[PDB]
Amino acid sequence: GFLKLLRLLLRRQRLARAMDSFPGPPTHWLFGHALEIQKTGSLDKVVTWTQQFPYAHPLWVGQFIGFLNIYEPDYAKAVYSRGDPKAPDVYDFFLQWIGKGLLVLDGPKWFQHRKLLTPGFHYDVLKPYVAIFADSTRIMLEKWEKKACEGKSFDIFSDVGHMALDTLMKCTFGKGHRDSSYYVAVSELTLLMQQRIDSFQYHNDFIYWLTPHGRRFLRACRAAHDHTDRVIRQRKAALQDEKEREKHLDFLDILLDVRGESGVQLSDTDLRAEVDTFMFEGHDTTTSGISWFLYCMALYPEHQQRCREEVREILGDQDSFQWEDLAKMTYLTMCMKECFRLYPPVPQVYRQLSKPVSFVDGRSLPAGSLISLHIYALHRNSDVWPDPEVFDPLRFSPENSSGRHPYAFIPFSAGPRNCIGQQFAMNEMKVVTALCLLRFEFSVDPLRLPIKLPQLVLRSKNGIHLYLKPLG
Ligand code: HEM
Ligand SMILES: CCCCCCCC
Repeated sequence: GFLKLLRLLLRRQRLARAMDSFPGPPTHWLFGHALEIQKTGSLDKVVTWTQQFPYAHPLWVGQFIGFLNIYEPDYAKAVYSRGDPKAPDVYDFFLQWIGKGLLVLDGPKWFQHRKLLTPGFHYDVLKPYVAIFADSTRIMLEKWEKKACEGKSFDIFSDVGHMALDTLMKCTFGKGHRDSSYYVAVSELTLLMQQRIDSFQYHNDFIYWLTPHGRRFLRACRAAHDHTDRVIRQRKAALQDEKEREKHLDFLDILLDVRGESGVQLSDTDLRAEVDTFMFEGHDTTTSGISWFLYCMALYPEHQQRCREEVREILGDQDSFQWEDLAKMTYLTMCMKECFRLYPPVPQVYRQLSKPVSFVDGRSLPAGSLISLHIYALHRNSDVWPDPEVFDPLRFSPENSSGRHPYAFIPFSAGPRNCIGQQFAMNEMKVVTALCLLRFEFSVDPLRLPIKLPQLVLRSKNGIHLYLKPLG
């Protein structure tokens, strides 16, 4: 016991000593910066800090843990190109929920899984998914036409979430109620876990699970685990009749190691972790992305009208979009990237340096130091983006992006730990969002504007309330 107290106090002095090269905002004697972080709009407060301290600034939860918040393309590249492990202080809070899956793994075992699961987001696996996206969206759009003609605005986030979760499971988990029960549990898990990240008194494992906060997290963990245990058994059992006919495997079948070709033999815990992991990752983010996009289309009726007639032309007289049609959606894509710049679905990720790093401006950090990549501020950096807060899709035209720094716009991160599902996501969001524009015209609700709420992914304190006009 005495050993551990000392272990921590030295680590904090170390972390502090390594960022003395980095000025930053004032620290409360107990809370560090937590009182600023916990305020509504703290993302914009970090953006102002960005302009007062260039490249990076220290960031403390509560006097024991301090990160170097980084928000500059060279600083990002210096760190996120290399593959240092995920910050244990943050990602260990995943353990009771998603465990040591791909997101949290740190080393040669991560590369094994990454090598195993990358096939499965290859475009030959994703080509059939286009039909499924279209079907899932048509169900959601059927409900929205009833809501629209009621004349009231309504929150689209939960509806998109239920559609995202359903399409994920039809595409990658074998699916051909209790699902809603899972959806509500993710909400609790991400809410609670985000609050744990921001609340230093909840950091210690032993203490945390004596608190109502931690117990509530554990009840949601069980709720999540029941869901993924059912998904696994349902598939294992469905492969008694249909194994011959499927044999380019989808994600869950790869894990189940049909054909014995994977040759890595996953444990039951490792299998359940990856299912847990990709079940959070493959729906929560695209829910945020799609929802925030449709809001952007409402905020800027010129841009969505352009997107609408673009996809209207691409579709023509087809029944549904084909995988080949997704490339033609060049203007939809640029509006989407500009949405993700301002409304990045994952605002903040973290690493713990395994090796020292030296930055472009001369400063450096030793191994063991904690990094906080602030994608939100990075995407609003005034030294990189003229008129940062302005929404201009033409920033991502072929001309204006030709010589842009590679780590300037990284909503899917970058490097060896980049998003594995990026092309899954991009394909899904383009199909969903294109069919949304062919079917409705979206407009703000001036009384109920969204307020940004970090919740691991980017959510809104009050949903995304929109008015929908049906279309011929
Ligand atoms: C799983 C999964 C990973 C981890 C890959 C690995 O560790 O090999 C992943 C990564 C990311 C990251 C980096 C996370 C970090 O730095 O801690 C970001 C920022 C991000 C963002 C988005 N992702 Fe993702 N992603 C994983 C899974 C998925 C899936 C699953 C099928 C989809 C779909 C997807 C989509 C998106 C997305 C879409 C709007 C954003 C933003 N990710 N991912
Ligand atoms: C610390 C938040 C990590 C969220 C990553 C989600 C990847 C889809």
